[PDB]
Amino acid sequence: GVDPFERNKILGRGINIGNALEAPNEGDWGVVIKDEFFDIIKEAGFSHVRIPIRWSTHAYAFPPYKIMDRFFKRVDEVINGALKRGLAVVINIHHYEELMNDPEEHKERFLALWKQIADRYKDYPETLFFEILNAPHGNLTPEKWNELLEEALKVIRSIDKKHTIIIGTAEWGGISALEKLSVPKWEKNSIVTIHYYNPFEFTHQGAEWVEGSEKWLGRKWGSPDDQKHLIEEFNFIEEWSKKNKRPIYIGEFGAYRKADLESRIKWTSFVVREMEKRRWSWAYWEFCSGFGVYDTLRKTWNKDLLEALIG
Ligand SMILES: OC[C@H]1O[C@@H](O)[C@H](O)[C@@H](O)[C@@H]1O
Repeated sequence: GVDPFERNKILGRGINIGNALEAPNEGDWGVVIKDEFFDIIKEAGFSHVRIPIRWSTHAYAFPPYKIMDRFFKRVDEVINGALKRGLAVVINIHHYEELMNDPEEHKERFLALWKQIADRYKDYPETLFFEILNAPHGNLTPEKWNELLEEALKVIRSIDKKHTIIIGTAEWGGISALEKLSVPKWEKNSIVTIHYYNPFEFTHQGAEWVEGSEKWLGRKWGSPDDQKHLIEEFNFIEEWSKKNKRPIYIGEFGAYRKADLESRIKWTSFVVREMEKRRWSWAYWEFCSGFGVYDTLRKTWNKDLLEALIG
């Protein structure tokens, strides 16, 4: 008997602390989650934090696919750590690449990973949300994603019908596969998340993990017809949601540092406003790393960028 929409506003605006737990090992990618971070975030005025987690490398590959305890223990440190500063939290299964290239083979392990996770946290504050799986793609096609997400729901609810669940989209989590999304009729406490990076060439200009991203380096943002496109996409989102009775959460959105601060502030500000206009919850892609809004070793936010994220 929970209202997801009421839960979506609880979540509100927040941010990702990535390049952390979704890396092969925490640190591998530069960021190690400090307990103090939750202070900055809170005092900073954020309602929640999203913590991407790569469980797939911290769990046995043979039945019953048990999750290794030191890691599990580490996630606990991070959960209550955010809960302290009164921040709400979103955890998920992030970068499970073998599942994206061979779903059927890893489907079993996946369902098992959630059974464990849901149980481990089934009685935690209701301000903790469960994100099924980050940006399904590859061979984990849209129609196949629908089947897998439903079974994760059955795995979760059987353990708990208290926490709101976040369901993404396929084809890398953007709007391309939105239409094709199907959340079971019986699920009544879920939120739909979309990653919005749309001006991809702009947001990912120079992303070393994206092939051919070199041809984007140097792009700028802040033009007319420019926003009309994005606006029609936000409307598409909005129309889907109104016709599907599901709240929206923009789980990720941000511009890579190689873009010029100016067009990064214009895009963020714009998209944030368009997101609040439609009353969407959302989280800026990552706190301090290569997409950062807070420079770790130098203690200082990019206040303008931050000003754009905060109301
Ligand atoms: O690859 C660019 C971005 O794609 C998103 O779908 C992932 O969630 C981010 O972690 C990643 O940085």
